[PDB]
Amino acid sequence: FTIDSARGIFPNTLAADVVPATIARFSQLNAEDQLALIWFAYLEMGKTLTIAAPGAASMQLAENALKEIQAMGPLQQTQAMCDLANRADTPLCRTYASWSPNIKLGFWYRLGELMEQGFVAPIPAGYQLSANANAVLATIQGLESGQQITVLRNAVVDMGFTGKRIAEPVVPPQDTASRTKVSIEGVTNATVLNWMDNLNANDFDTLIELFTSDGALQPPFQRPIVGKENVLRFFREECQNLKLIPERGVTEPAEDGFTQIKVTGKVQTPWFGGNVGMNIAWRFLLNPEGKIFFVAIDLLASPKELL
Ligand SMILES: CC1=C(/C=C/C(C)=C/C=C/C(C)=C/C=C/C=C(C)/C=C/C=C(C)/C=C/C2=C(C)C(=O)CCC2(C)C)C(C)(C)CCC1
Repeated sequence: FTIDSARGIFPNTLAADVVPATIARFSQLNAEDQLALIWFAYLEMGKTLTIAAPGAASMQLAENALKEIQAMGPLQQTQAMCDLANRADTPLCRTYASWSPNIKLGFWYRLGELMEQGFVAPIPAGYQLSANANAVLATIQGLESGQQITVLRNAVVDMGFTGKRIAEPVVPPQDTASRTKVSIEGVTNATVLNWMDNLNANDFDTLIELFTSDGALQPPFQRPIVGKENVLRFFREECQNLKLIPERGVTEPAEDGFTQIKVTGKVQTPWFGGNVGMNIAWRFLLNPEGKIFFVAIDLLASPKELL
């Protein structure tokens, strides 16, 4: 096996590829249409989904950029937002690109509050979406909540212009005594259980020791992240305060004393908590010693993809 060939394990797993499909359609749109479409999606979603407040540390890291935009005239505020959507090369776009996803999301969270209040230039009153934009919004509004929030996150992350990396502080791992242990029907594999339990405890230093030196983690609709340095950085930047709720799985032999394990269940992001349960598969390829050579995390097409 190579990392790129391991991508093919459990090929019956039907991923929600409508998500990258919809992001590709979104990316073609006029910048003003991109901003208006997300405004409309965000307003409707907020009627039933409450977004968690951005962390204090995140907001502090975004404060100077938010103040710069708040100080602009309305025309310049709209232009700054269009620059981000267009991935234009500007100082603000380079600052934005240096940020972790959570800082980018917190930035837009605060601009959305200020736009609702009228302190930052809002989407024009009675703005009508382009033909392509109206259809992209219709697609988004027809998706399950877990797919909707993934489209919005991916759209936000893709903005700005690419390097110095700015991320939230890493909260210390959960005290041992208060930690939960997951149970998975059909899976007792210590590596898989330790994966779930250490991620639920934000214990990234214990988690990274489960990998081979050349091992990779593949997040939903992303290329594999390869090697302990890159995987640990990903954990520390993006993987704080998740709740993994694995349900059931299957354990099979693979080539050369390797083991392949597929688990299905749900994950909660701290942005939505129990309000959005994303249907997830984990696909593990373990070496004979039980180290992770490859683990993929897939957003599933529907609840019918759960085992
Ligand atoms: C832009 C914009 C606006 C504001 C937009 C805002 C404010 C959007 C906010 C969106 C948010 C807050 C979305 C959050 C989504 C989070 C997700 C989808 C998280 C998923 C996590 C997963 C699936 C993790 C799974 C993993 C597992 C289980 C592992 O085992 C290993 C690690 C890992 C792979 C990470 C306004 C309105 C102003 C209009 C103008 C433009």
